[PDB]
Amino acid sequence: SGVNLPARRVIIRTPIFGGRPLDILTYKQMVGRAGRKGVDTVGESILICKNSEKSKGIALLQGSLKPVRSCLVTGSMIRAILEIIVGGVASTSQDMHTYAACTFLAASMGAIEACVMWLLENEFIQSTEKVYHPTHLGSATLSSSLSPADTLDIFADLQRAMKGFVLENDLHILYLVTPMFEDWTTIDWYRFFCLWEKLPTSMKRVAELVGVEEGFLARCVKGKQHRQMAIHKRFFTSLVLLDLISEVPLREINQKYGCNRGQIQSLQQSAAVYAGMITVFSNRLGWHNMELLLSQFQKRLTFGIQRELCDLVRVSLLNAQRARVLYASGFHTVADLARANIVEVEVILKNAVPMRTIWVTGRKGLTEREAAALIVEEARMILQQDL
Amino acid sequence: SGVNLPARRVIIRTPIFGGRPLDILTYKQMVGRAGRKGVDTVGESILICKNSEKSKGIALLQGSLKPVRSCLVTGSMIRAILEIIVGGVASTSQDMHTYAACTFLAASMGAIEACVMWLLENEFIQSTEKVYHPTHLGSATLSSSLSPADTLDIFADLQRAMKGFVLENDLHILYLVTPMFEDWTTIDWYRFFCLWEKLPTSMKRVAELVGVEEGFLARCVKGKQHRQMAIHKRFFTSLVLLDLISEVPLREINQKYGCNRGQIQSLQQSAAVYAGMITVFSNRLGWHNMELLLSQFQKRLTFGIQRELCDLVRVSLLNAQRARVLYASGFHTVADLARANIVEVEVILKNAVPMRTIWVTGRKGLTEREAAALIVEEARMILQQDL
Repeated sequence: SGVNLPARRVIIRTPIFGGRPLDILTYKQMVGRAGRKGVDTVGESILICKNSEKSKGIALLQGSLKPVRSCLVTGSMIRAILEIIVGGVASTSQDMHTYAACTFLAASMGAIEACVMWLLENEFIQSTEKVYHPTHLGSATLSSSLSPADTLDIFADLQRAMKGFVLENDLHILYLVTPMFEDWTTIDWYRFFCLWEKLPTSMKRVAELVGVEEGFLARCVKGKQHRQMAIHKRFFTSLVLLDLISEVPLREINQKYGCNRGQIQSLQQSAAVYAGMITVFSNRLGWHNMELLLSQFQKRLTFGIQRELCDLVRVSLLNAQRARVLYASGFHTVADLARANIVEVEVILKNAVPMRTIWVTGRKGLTEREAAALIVEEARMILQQDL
Repeated sequence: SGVNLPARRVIIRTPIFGGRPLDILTYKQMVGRAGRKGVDTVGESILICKNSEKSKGIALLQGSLKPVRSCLVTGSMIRAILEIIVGGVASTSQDMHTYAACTFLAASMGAIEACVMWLLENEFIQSTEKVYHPTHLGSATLSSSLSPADTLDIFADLQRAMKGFVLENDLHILYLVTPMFEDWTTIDWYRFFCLWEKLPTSMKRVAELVGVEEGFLARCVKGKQHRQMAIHKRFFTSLVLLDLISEVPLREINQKYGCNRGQIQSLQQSAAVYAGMITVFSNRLGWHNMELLLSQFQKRLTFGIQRELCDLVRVSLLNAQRARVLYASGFHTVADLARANIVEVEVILKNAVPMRTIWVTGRKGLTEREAAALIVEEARMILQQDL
């Protein structure tokens, strides 16, 4: 499903992918990369099958991808009507019924009117004379683009930061921006126990405040609750993220957290969007204090930087280490980095090693002299473009 | 379904009882009281029906009560296997299968073996070599005779008194002994709002500690969550009980709490059993401090007395006022009350008025001279029978 990777021959190991038979939909694009345009006159694919698995394997060759569905109570339809009656375009209920006539479900050829009542129960809409008007919670969910199923929990979770908040460490702030667990990694309970003990006093205060139990944490799982289970994984996700925003080595997290670098950036990129949705959610809800704390946490989670390097990182060519070594060079803001000597940044970038050998996302490799010039050159354009 | 009340003629108002048709089972005993033994030679019943309701009414006359069922995942079967494998009589799983052959379900003519796994998940039983052995939670539930469905919540609720407990007022202790809400009374939200404001500083601290919200209490219900709903009614049940154990007038509770005297004693008798099950539950679980606080709360909820009159009330003829007025007579314990002058208690019992005119449960009416003598006479027998 990624970027086009042309190749003359494509080989598939088994019709069974991860204990399940290969889907036809991904099989069409499985082979579709075979054959380069204007270079290779013949492209081929060799699916590999054994014993009785050949009968299952051949079915994909003569099979066709399944026809599309609409997937539309349904959780994907609650947002559908919340996206239109809160924007103000559709207000009357009868006109809303015509919207359900415009969807994929209607075009393919009851409970739509019974689903707006679900939103009525959860305060998402106020009932008037029927003509519907959005509420404070309803308009905040739409602006932040959260699923209404998740918002009901967040609203009761964010409001539980009113009772008690900690500010010495970023953990409690991070706990409210960790999206979920999904299946980003396989948890290691015994490894979590050793980490649980070594946590300083300040961080352990956070866990007790959000439902995580010191008495039960990597204790009963060894010897052997869905909402309780999704909190402990939420806490582990927040523990990993705190090391990410502390700029600890990514290799060191592997040796300490058990999850490799592949699932780390697939989480810090996913958790950075969450911080960008909680901040907007709190903005429209009139919580000006909470928006202040989470305002800077979208930039920190994306790049794994501290508060100091937030301004340096605005340059697109400084991801996580090209700004730290540059920060130690006496350059603490992007305003004066724009006026840096071109020959000065060459030597400082040469050091800190853990002709097109330096790399920048989007332009493949680059040489050190050009990229260092690009560091200043991008900083020139930022200074006057935003003012 | 109560005590036999003979009468020569029985009249029923409607075949519809409380918006529902009358059940045949209660109808058999509904009329069964007609005709006194040896006095009335003829007993009759006249069901009253109107318009088209006669067709529904006559069906009961020619109808027969439904045949019995077994009502046996099922919540009434989880306790069944827990009642036998924790007592130690049945240990091997194969013998347990013979127990399911001995029940009403088997005699009437699969999931039984799949239900012990449910107990395995919730730590109720430890798995050994299959031979099953009870755990600390499993043996505590059986001794206290609680349903295993309710225990899982109580165990996590009683253990949440570990974090923080209050001792100035009996509210938090009472909150953990209020059984449920069921349908004991119809709640009055506006009346609860006025009561919520006038609550003192000490009692309001309890509500925040158990999940009741000051911000949301008789606030959103007026303008318009099952576990959140079962807590707010639990709190109202605890507020009512605190007045009961404060010996406030029962008439005054009606004017203040909206629930009449009928549903009060039908709750303080039901909540007194709960305090007698939580205390035993905490005893077997090795919580010696919690058993200390709840030890005296079964006697207090039964009789609506304070701590002072606990010893006086041991006499079966002192319910709630015959001990309070007697307490003010300088008699503070049942030991020295047993030695009271017989003529002395006559005058003190005559006063405090809110020949068989004084009433004692179980023996219908009584005269003051005899009952006052019975007050001392019962106190004689207690002193040496328990020593």
